[PDB]
Parts: sequence; C-alpha cells; structure tokens
Amino acid sequence: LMQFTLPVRLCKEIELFHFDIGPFENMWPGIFVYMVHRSCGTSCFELEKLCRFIMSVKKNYRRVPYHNWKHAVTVAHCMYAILQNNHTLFTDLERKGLLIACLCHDLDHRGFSNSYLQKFDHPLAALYSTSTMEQHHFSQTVSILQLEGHNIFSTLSSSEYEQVLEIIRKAIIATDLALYFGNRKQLEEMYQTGSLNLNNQSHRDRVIGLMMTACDLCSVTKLWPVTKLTANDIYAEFWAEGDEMKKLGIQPIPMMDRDKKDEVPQGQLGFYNAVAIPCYTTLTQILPPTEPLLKACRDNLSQWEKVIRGEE
Ligand SMILES: Cc1ncc(C)n2nc(CN(C)c3nc(-c4ccccc4)nn3C)nc12
Ligand SMILES: [Mg+2]
Ligand SMILES: [Zn+2]
Repeated sequence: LMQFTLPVRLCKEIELFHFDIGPFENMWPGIFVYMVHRSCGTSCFELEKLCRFIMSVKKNYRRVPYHNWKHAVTVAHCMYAILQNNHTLFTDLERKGLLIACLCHDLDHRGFSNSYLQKFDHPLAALYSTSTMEQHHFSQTVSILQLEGHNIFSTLSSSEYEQVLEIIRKAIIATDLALYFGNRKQLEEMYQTGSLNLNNQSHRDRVIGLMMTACDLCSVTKLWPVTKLTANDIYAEFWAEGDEMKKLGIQPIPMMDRDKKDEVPQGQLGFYNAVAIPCYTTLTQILPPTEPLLKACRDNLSQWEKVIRGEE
C-alpha cells in the first residue's frame, strides 16, 4: 500500500513538539495525511475520501492573517505530537476524531472574536448565543462530512459515528478560550485532590478540552523566531477587529488597538502568565510526556521579558 513519506529533515523534526510546518502550502495536506497514517493507521480512512475531505476543509478556511489553513494544520501537528508521546492513553476513535477536530476547529473563521460578532449583531450571534464561532466551526465540519464522497467515517457503526462526532463537537467547543479558565481550574482541583480518573467520561472530556487549548495556543511553544513572527499575524487580526470596533463607535480593549503596539510586550507577559503557562503546567501534570510544550513556553516568556528589558 501507499505510505506517505517526507524528506529526512521533516521525517525527524515532525515528531517534535516545536516543529514548524513551513511555508510550502502544497506540502501541508501531505504532512496531515502522514500524521493520520502514523497516529491512527493506513486503515483509519480511505485515502481518496480523506484527500477529498482535506481539500474541501482547506477551501473553507479564509485568507485571514492568523485563523487560516496554516493554523489548522499547525494545531493538528501539535495534537499529533501529544498523541504520539502518549501512545497507550487514547482509544482508536479519539486518535481519529482529534486530528480531524484540530484540522476543522476554526473552519470559515473571519478573523473576528465572538465578542465582535455580538457587538456587530452578526446573524451567527443570534443562532449561537455562546461559543458563537466554535458552534459555527463544528456546523461547517458536519456540512463537509455530508458532501458526496467526503464521509471519512463511513466504515464506523451508527454508534461509533455518533461517538466520534461527539468527540469532535466537544473538542471544537473547547477551543473557545472563555471556557478554558474553568476547565483548567477544575482539572487543577481534580489532579490535586487525587480524584482525576481517565475512565470517567466527563474527566476524559475535560482532559481532551485542555489538549485542544494546548494545541490551539501552540505558537507560544515554538522556537522564538516562529513565536515572534506568528505573534505579528495574531495582532494583525486583533488590530483589524480594533478598527471595526472603532467603526461601531466603541473604544476597543488595548490588546486590539493598533495605536497601543507599545503595550504588546506587556500584553504577552499577561497572556503567558494568565493563559499559556497555566495551560501547559496542568497539561504536563496530567500527561507528563508533554513537558517540552511547558519548557518551550517558559523559554518564550523569557524572550518577551528580554524584549521588555530592551535586550531584543
Ligand atoms: C500568542 C497568542 N496566542 C493566542 C492568543 C489567543 N493570543 N492572545 C494574545 C494576546 N492578546 C490579544 C490576548 N491576551 C489575552 C489575555 C491576557 C491576560 C489574561 C487573560 C486573557 N487574551 N487575548 C486574546 N497572544 C496570543
Ligand atoms: Mg477558534
Ligand atoms: Zn484556533
């Protein structure tokens, strides 16, 4: 059969958490199929259906600065790394569902936060009162799965199919950062009181949610030059939102105001300390082989501190 292979540098470095998928768009589908084959098997999906699914997913990502097809694939690679370093903890259905969830988790993203959609009074804010974009991303995932020749799950039973779509829904909902704070707090408590129990479905859900946040934030876990250039894409979306807030007659919060670039370094410190570090710390406590993500994050916090001290 037809094993996808990569050049030697990619074959070795794709196994590492800090891997950057590179600027050759045309290689990213192949990078994804390689990861499915190694974390799932050559059998998980029919190649022709999987290829057709990947290509319609790509088409449904938009040409925005950060929440684009490259982000999709980047987030899926981080899930691949977590799965490969924790071979025996995940069911075959989770292996399958999680890479698809990550490839799909920001489908048809327009570059604007849930909060901007609510203030603009976007139709999606009326259809989905919370996790507005994330409910949209899951809705777009089901759509594509229902196109002719795109059902990559069609060898599963009614009930395996329902389970896998339910893993994908929860995984995508979990990428709403508003929900991450309480999820991590609960997991911190369950880890520390010793009640964390991976046979408890509602515990597993919490642990997959945190993995989803970890993958989603994974630019903070790269080599500093990747982290730093990705930060420019992130703020290029936020500042456009800032502009659109000003057009609605609303002074945007400082992290979205282009006239306050000054405050970016300090806004990065808050983000690493309030969000990223706590995220990878709890993750590393529950899944110890994910420690390199926490180590790379702390490395990047220390680079932002150097930027503040004018050494960078
Ligand atoms: C590198 C990176 N990856 C992903 C995202 C989503 N962001 N967000 C920023 C900076 N910034 C715009 C931001 N700070 C906070 C925050 C700060 C302190 C406390 C709570 C929340 N939320 N947000 C969206 N940097 C990143
Ligand atoms: Mg998202
Ligand atoms: Zn995302």
